[PDB]
Amino acid sequence: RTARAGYRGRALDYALQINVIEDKRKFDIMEFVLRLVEAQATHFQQGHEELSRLS
Amino acid sequence: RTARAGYRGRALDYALQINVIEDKRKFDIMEFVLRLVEAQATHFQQGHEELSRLS
Repeated sequence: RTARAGYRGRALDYALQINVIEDKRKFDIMEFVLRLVEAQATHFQQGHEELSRLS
Repeated sequence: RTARAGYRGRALDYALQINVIEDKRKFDIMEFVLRLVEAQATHFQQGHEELSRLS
């Protein structure tokens, strides 16, 4: 009665944290390629902002 | 007489190369830098072109 109740208790958490990582996994890697190329656009704009003076 | 005469011509041939060297030193070192900075600027322009559509 202890095992069956606390195993039911546990199957819900395990269902919850699995359901969380499914959503989370896409969003963080997409955010990571997004924040990466922001810094790229920002690094390349710094060398383009002075391209006119340098020419 | 022929030793003194030969010292003088050989002194003119050193004197001429010493003008040639002074411009050679100038334009290779001035050009080396001027190529580096332009090509450096260029990778940032090409970057920025994309990376602003990607932004």
